[PDB]
This record gives sequence, C-alpha cells and structure tokens, in this order.
Amino acid sequence: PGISKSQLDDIADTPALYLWRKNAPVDTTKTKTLDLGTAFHCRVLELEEFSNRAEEGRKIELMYQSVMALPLGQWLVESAGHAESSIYWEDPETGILCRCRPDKIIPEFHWIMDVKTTADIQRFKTAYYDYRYHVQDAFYSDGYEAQFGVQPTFVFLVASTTIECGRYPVEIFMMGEEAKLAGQQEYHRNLRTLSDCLNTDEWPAIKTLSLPRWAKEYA
Amino acid sequence: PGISKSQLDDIADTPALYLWRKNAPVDTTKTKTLDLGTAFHCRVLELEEFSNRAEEGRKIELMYQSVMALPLGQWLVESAGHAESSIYWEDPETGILCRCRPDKIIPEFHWIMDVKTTADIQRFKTAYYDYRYHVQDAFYSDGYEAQFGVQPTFVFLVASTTIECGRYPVEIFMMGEEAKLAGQQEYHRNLRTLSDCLNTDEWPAIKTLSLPRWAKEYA
Amino acid sequence: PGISKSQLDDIADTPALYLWRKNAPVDTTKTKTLDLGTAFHCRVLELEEFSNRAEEGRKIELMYQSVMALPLGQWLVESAGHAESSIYWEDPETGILCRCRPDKIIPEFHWIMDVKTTADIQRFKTAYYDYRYHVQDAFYSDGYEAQFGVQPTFVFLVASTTIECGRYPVEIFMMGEEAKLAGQQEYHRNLRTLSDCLNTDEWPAIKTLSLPRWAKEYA
Amino acid sequence: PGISKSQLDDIADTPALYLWRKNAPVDTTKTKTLDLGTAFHCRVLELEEFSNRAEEGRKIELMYQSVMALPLGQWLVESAGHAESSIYWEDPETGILCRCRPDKIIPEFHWIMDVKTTADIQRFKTAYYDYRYHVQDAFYSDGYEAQFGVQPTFVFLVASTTIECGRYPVEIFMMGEEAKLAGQQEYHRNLRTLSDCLNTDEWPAIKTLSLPRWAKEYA
Repeated sequence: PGISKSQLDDIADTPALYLWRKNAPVDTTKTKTLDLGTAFHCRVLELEEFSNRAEEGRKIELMYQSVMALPLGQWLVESAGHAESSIYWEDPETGILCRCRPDKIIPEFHWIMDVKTTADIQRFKTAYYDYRYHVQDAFYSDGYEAQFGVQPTFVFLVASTTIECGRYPVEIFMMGEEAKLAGQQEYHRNLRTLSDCLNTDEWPAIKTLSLPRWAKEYA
Repeated sequence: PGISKSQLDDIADTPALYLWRKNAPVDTTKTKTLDLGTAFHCRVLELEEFSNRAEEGRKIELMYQSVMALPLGQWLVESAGHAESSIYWEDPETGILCRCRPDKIIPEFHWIMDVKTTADIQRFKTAYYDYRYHVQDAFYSDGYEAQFGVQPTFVFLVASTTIECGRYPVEIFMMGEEAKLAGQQEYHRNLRTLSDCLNTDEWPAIKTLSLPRWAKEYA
Repeated sequence: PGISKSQLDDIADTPALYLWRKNAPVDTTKTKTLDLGTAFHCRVLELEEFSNRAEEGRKIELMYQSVMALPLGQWLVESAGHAESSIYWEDPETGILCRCRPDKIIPEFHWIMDVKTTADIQRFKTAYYDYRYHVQDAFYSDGYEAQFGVQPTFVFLVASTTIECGRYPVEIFMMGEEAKLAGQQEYHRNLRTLSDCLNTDEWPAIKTLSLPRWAKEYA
Repeated sequence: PGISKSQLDDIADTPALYLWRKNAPVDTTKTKTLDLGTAFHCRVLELEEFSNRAEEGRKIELMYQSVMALPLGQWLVESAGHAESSIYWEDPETGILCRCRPDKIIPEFHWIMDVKTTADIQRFKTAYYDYRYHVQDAFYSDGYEAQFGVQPTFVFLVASTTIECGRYPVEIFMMGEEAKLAGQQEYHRNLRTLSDCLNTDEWPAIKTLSLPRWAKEYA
C-alpha cells in the first residue's frame, strides 16, 4: 500500500519503529468494547452499515443526536459527499507514494471532516498536538489539493464519551494557520527522512536521550 | 427568557454552542445523588422547602452547621433578605435583556451571597476562574446595581464535601478588584459578540486551534 | 490554653477561621484507622503506652525497626530526654501566650525531634512548606530557646507508610537557614495579626481572590 | 563486595542512608508478581533458566516477540556475548573498589545492553534521569573501558508492560553526550563523598531543606 499518516508517525519517532510495526505481533483479544469511538465513527459516517458490526448503545445514539444539534455539525453529517474514499499521490519532492483516506469529503465546497472522540473537549484543544493531528490536516489537505485542485477546509468533529452537565458536548475544530503549516513541514521532513532509509537501506533505531529541564545539572 | 450568565458562558466558548445547548437532548437518568451541593444549596437557602425534594443526609446537616460557625457566614444565612429572586435589565450598550437570580440578597446592606460547594477549598482559590465565577460577580453585581441603585457586595460562600482533619471547612470568598473588573469586561465582550449573531444571524462554530507552548515548533 | 502552631495556621488563612475551629462540630466517627502515623508516633515515643490504645500492626513494628537502622535516628529514639512536655512563653513583641509541645526533646545537647509520617519522602522535601513545617521549626525553636537558654537543633524524623523496593525508608530532615528564618517571620507576622483581632475585637473572614497566572487577562 | 551503582545512589541521597540499607529489615512477603520485568529481564537474557523460577505468562512471550521485531533489538538479544558477568575495578582517583554487572555485553563490537521495562516509553525519555540511569551508563561504561580497553556503546532496551494500540512497544535508548558526561561527574562526585565517610568515619544523615520555588517568600 502507500505511506499513511499513521506511518510518518512511526518514522517521526524513529525510522526503525516504522518497519517494526510491520512485524510486531498483536495480542488478538479485543476485550473492552472501548472503541466506542470506532463505533461512533461508523454511526456518524456509514449510517446503515452501522446497524451491523450493551446498555451503552444508547450513548452512541445520544451523542450522534448531539452533533446534529449545532448547525455546522449537522450540515457536515448531512450535505452531499463520499466517505472512506482513499486518495493517492506522489510527493513532488520525494516521489514517494502517499495515501490518506478522509472520513468524509464534501465535494461541492471542498470540505474534509474527520470524526474523532475524546474524554475532555477542553483537553483536546492542546492535546491534538501530541497525536499529530496537525500533521493529519496538512497531510490530507495536501494530498487532497494535489489531486482535486485546491486545498480543502479540514475540520475536526470532536465528541465526548463523558457526559458533562447532562449532555455529551460536541466541538468542530479547525487547525490554525500557524499550526497547519507546522504540520506541513513535519510530514515533509518525515517523508524525506523516510526517503533516505529507502535508498540507503538504513533505519536507525537508537533514540538518543538528553538531560531534562529540571536537571540539577544546571540551575 | 433572558440571557443568563450560563449563556454568556456558551457564547464565550463559541457563538454556536449557545443555540446548541437549546437543542442537544439530555440523558434524563440522574443516577448519583452527587448534586449534594444542589441539596446543600437548598438546605442553606430554602430551609423548609429543604425537608422536601441516604446515610449522607447527615453530612448536609453537619456542613450547614459548619458555616453557622464562622460569624460572617452565620450572619449571611441569617440576616433579612430574599432568595431566588430574579433580576432583569437591558444592557445599556447592547440593549439586550439580561437575567441573573442571586442565591441570597440581603437588602439592608446590599449584600449578595452565592452558595457553592467544592472538594478543595484550596483548589477553588484558583479554580473559580475556569468556572468564570468572576464573570458571575460582575454580571450579578452589574444587574443588581443597574436595578437597585448601587454595586453590591458579592460574596461566595464555599463549602467542602470532603471532610478534612475531622470537620467540613467553609470559606467566604470575594472577588478582587483586578478580577471583578476582568469579569465585567468579559461579559460585555460576550454580550457584544452575542449581539452580532442576532442582527447578523450568523453563529460561527469552528474553534480555531493554535500550537501549544511546549510545541517543539519553537525552542 | 495558649496559642499553638496549629492555631497560627488558622489566622494565617483567615483571622475568622481561627475562632471557627473552636465551634465547628466534628463528625465523631473515626472509621479508617489511617492515623497509623498517630500510632507510629506513639510507638516511637511512648514505647509502653503504645501496647495500649490488624494485619498492619506488623508494618508499625517494621517501620520502627527501620528508623533504628540509620544511626542518627537510632540515637534520637534512644538518648536521654522528655517527650510530650509542653512549653509556654509570652511572645516578647505581642505579649501573647504561646504554647508548643515538642514530640521529643533531648536536654543534654538541646535537640528537638518531631516524628512525622508520609507517603513520599521525596514529595516531603518540598511539601512540608504547605504544612508550614518551617513555621513549626521557628515556633518550637523560639519557644524552646526562650525558656531553656538557646535555640535547639530541630530535626524532623520522617517515615513512609508505603514500602519501596522492599523496605520502609526513613529520613531525618532539618530546616535550612533561609527557611528557618522565613518561618520565624511568618509566625510573628501571624502573632501580630492575632493581636489585632484581640484588642480590636474584629476577625475578617472574607478571603479576597486574585486572577491566576494563566489568566488570559494578560499574555 | 564492591560499591555498585545502587550504592552510589544511596550516598547520593545522604551518606547515612548508605549504611542504613545494610541494616533496615525487609518485609519478606513478595505478594504481587509485579516484578514481571524481573521475569522479562530473565526471558530476554537467560533463555533456558527462564523456564524455571498466570494468564500473564503470555504477555512476557508477546513482549519478547516484540523486541525481536525491530532489527537493532533482535541483533542485541542474539549476537554473541556474555550476560550477568560482573566487572570489578579500583576508581583511579579514590582507589575505591567498584562493581557493576551489565545485563548483556557483546564482546565483538563492545556493546553493553541493559534491559529495563516501564509503563510509558514516552515518560521514560525524561524519567530515566530520576532513576539515575545516566549515572548507570557512565558507571558501567567507565568500569568496562577501565578493564576491557575502551568505552563501550551503552544501550538501554526498554519494553512496556502496558499494551498500546494493540501491541507492546519497545525502544532502544542511548545516553546523549551531554548526559553521559553529567552521569560520569555524578558517580565520581559520589565516590569522593563515599571516600570521606570511610577515612573520616562520619556519615551525615541530616538532609537540609530549602524553600521551594512557589514559596510566597519571594515573588
């Protein structure tokens, strides 16, 4: 297949951990049903397919009814567009094949939405960064434009699985220019580093450590 | 009805979340009795009505007996005044109708008290800010004066639902000039932003994000 | 009785909370046996009386055997001295009567020890400050000298009720000159404020609040 | 025996706690089986001896299979070398006898690996410092060179006992020049302080405290 964002996340850590992923055995024993977001993700998107695949099945129906509340979100879930459609493109600079498959893509006005669920909508507002959700904006937006004509509107639709004051809050987030850019420079920086490993068949694994700030080694 | 503080809190977040509130269905299933503060709130204020509406009913009686201890608080609960009385007024600048209903209002000396309960009286001293309790001072004080003659004394009566060293501590807090002001500028700023949405029927929902401080994107 | 350190801790917070203490009813229902330190405190000090007043009674014996390990501590528990002996004195400046009763006082070399127990010996090293244990040094040391001739050696004997790597660590701490002083200025500052309330029969209860650092009200 | 790193860690805290260790009775009652790392540590190293000494015995097999994934790690576990081999040497400066026994030592290319397990591979990246794992690099590397010819490559092999996204991540860490050095200066500084106690038979136990940063005693 191609290089997804989930991949550039591995090279980001350490080039080696990239091919590690594609080997380390998993413990096939999904015991928690915690992927309620995976469920929500399907409810919101594939509405029929949803009925397929506890006393929690009520939350999912309540949450979904919550995003239908705020207009901008209701518009997103509705409108006219495609869902899991994949997108492929060669990165101009590295010539590498990239792949990203936007949760929902509204053709008419070039809008890309991405469903995500959390426990703290407030925490999100700063957490996203460590999930590299800005690199996920830059990366889909770049692959999108570079295949459909122009940079789309990337909008994160976040929903909470932790009722607050009687309801389940929802929030539509968009990446700020300063960050959208940082993300674009990150994946390219990632792509280049991935390109070396290929041609020069070497994938460093050693993560070098450096004294922390509180290090008494300098007050 | 009018625009409460609880409303300007929504526009504060995002103009959209304001009309969201007035639509998102709640999960009518109050299972926790955790609103002991809601109870306390009634014990302290509506003394008779309280007997109406577990092995916890003892705490509520103990707490209430704790605020009767420190003089200033005992004075507050006693004295002569009205309780849930609503207050209405048009904001001079926006002409919008505002509403706020002070927990207890002592006419004689223009004192407004507001019962609140927490787990850390120490945490409160800095937490209040994220609950926008300063905007709740400015907003009641402004609506009060602007309807009774002069700015009252706003005093938060906080009580803990987490015994410490044998008792349940209570604390009367008042907003400091620097903060009381910040709160007054916030709600006005909120009101104005609310006034746009009305006349210009548009309510932005997209919350734009910005790189966090620790962002390696600049060391 | 007199004014203990535990009292100046109340006036420190708010003059009112001082006379609050002496009124707020307690919930006489000691259900936890958690005061294992209260126990330890007796084991280490009143060795016989200890046998008086679960599967935990083994820890207390193990801990006590741990402080007997490091020499300085074993010396402390042994040596020749008095225990709960109270000490009384008028504060030269305020003329107020002060009282403090050192856990163990070794006459021969003027050593005052104070048994204390915690969960993190590492946390202590910075936590003490919020317990005002430095004001407890200054206050006992001052009352001591001012009654026995000279400033003693104040040493905190801390023990953990949370085994680590197979044992229960113990640590003898002493207050650093910079802090010992800060503590001495605090209690005096406390004493003076206590002296006003007496002569001017007024005890403010209102704790004025001030915007926190992260207050967006200034970036 | 000699002075291990685990010892210089005690003198580091307080010279006394060093001889404390060698006296404080332990509570021989290993009830938790939590030393799964101790197990892992044996699985990875002593492969046969492992079969000797629950529904968790599957994780250990899964983890071990995870480090075999990333090449650099698989190389480490394989290759040709000795395991628990001890190493002894006199510290040139203090003349003291030092001892350190590297988990795995690959002779051919002078590589020293050290198996360690954690809950947060991300936390490690900054936590190590408080475990003094940099002093454990400097100390083994110094004893190694100073006995085999040259400074080896010290590599920490960390593994998580907390599945993430379906697998158990592994990470090979190496100490950065800045830190490797800080560690070397620490143990020497430790050794010297240990040398005093010996010749001058005195072992201070009192840990002097100093006001914390947030100390209102200076804003």
